[PDB]
Amino acid sequence: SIVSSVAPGKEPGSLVCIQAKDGKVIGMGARVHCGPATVLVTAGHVLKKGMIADLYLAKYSVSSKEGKRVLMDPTWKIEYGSLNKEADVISVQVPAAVWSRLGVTAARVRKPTVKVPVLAYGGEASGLLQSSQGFATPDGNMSVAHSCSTRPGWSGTPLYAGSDIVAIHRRWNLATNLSIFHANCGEMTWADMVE
Repeated sequence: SIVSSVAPGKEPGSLVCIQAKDGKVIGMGARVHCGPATVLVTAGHVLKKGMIADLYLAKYSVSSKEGKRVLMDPTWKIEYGSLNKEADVISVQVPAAVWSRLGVTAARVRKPTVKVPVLAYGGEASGLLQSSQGFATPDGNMSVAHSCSTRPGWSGTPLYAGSDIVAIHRRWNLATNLSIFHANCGEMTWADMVE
């Protein structure tokens, strides 16, 4: 798996880091289209960490040249998901202002196929990301086996095939076939001002 460093702001527009309060990246996620709006998607065990410590959505802003973060409000409503170890995926209806403050654009979900080439992203900070190359194959139920190298911290990160997301990385590699769950589907802004 070719692991490369990614330049600040050069990751996919849909990618977010999920961080503890000291900045530690403890998972990843993405903004995806779901019917007439969009949702955050990530691994269910990443958001379960929110009972251990506060979680922050984080993304690097090119226009500001800095990191941005928003606390994950625990009242955001789920769209779908399952904490079953074979699914371990959760989607959250995140307000528009959150996504706007972070500058996150939405990706489309696509079915994976046998040996589809994929990229996974993670890293230790929002402007210090890496990519790993690999292949992905569906298992015919809910998962996808893949060969992208990942670290702890990369749970919830999408497997991108081209522009689209075909899976959500789970753990040591297995990912969730997201198409299965997606079937159901002047100077300062006020969002920046309120935090």
